[PDB]
Amino acid sequence: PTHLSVDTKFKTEGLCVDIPGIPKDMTYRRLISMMGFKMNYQVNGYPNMFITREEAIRHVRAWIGFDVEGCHGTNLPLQLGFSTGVNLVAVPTPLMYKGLPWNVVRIKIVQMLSDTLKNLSDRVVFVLWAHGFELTSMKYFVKIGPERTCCLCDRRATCFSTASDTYACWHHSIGFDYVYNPFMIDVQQWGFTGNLQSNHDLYCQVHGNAHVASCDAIMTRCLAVHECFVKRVDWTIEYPIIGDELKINAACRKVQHMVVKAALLADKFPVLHDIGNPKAIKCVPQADVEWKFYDAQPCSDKAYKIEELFYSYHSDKFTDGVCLFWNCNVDRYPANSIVCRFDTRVLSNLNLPGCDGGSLYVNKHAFHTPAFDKSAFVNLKQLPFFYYSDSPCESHGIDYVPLKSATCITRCNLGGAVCRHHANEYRLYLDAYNMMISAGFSLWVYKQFDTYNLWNTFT
Ligand SMILES: CNC(=O)c1cccc(C(=O)O)n1
Ligand SMILES: [Zn+2]
Ligand SMILES: [Zn+2]
Ligand SMILES: [Zn+2]
Repeated sequence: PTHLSVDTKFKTEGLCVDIPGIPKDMTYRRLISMMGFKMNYQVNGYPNMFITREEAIRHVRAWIGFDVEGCHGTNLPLQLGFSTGVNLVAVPTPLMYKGLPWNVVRIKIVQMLSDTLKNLSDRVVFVLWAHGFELTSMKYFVKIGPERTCCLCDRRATCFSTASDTYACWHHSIGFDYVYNPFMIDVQQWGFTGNLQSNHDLYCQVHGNAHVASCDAIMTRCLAVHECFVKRVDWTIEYPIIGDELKINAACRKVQHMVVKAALLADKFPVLHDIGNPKAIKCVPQADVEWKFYDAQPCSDKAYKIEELFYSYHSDKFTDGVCLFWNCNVDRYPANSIVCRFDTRVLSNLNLPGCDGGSLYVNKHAFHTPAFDKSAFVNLKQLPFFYYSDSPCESHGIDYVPLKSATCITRCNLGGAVCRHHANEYRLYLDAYNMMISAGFSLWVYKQFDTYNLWNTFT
């Protein structure tokens, strides 16, 4: 049990308005055949065009919602809609394109998928709410066969060209006309009552229904993300490294240690309340403070209510000292807080569109994150950049230009001239900090936080 058996039954009720007379008894084997594809009893890495929910979850970066609406069946034009927001009109002869024949439509499909997916995944997973026309339109832009590699590199092939008779991955497919060996999943097989809109609108108010194919494609992928990452959470699935994952994770650990250490030095809190990941470790192990932990897993649906986290009877006095919320998404932070909160609006290869304003942040594990909300930070202010260090000024062991900065809080800068070691550490810290901010993380702190209070820690 690794792939979806072609002999698995497929419920055809959702298909019978577009395909009247469709047999109630149907397998994937007969469905693929009805779509105009032949699998030839082939043991060459592609056992089924359709995949299991578990396989779809492992390949969430490949998800592309896809819907087809009858504009007017080989006689009428079709509107092809994708969760990228694109609508193409194919004639049989929110971006909306005029009607064109399939030979040109297929070139646009290959360009769109390659640009969307080259940095996300080695494949495409079409996420459907299958009614019939989308399945029968696939033969006009999809080719299947044995698993192949790119003609220009070692990656698996995702495109085919009829002009050159060659195969390419998403990076090398310019000029290619067929999508090759795509995967697909029909959400309608998961057991739902009622249509797409009624199921999507139960959990999301951010996507409307203009009645165009791309709106349905967006809602379909949204419902699939809600089912697989919001109401169901699996932090055991590992995802490949596709970008700056390791650097971002190291940067987050560096910034956390820096900020918490400086807040403890500047305001001398007797107690710190660490609210979040039940597996968290003291980020400033040498600090004098009474460190108290409170367990809260990442919220994937709505942000936690501070009344539930803190009230219903612990130190009990969360008002004493400082609260540390490092990626613990709450509705309204207390005024005595140090906060790291992921901004779901950020554009990156790690952050995928999510459900109800939220986003799916995929970095080693998949984390659906509730929508970023500026009102959560009304009791706090943005944490300004600063570098602090009490380590001795000594080079040990990279070219140099003297550093001049009001934000390098060191003994050497206090004395009037930043030493080489602290200039190197400052530049490294600034790089880690900028990496973390650009990845989507935002930092917030209690209003009394003032770096001017750090200078007297050098006496
Ligand atoms: C096996 N390859 C992958 O899982 C993958 C994922 C994202 C990007 C790329 C690439 O750009 O090659 N590859
Ligand atoms: Zn390639
Ligand atoms: Zn939605
Ligand atoms: Zn120094």
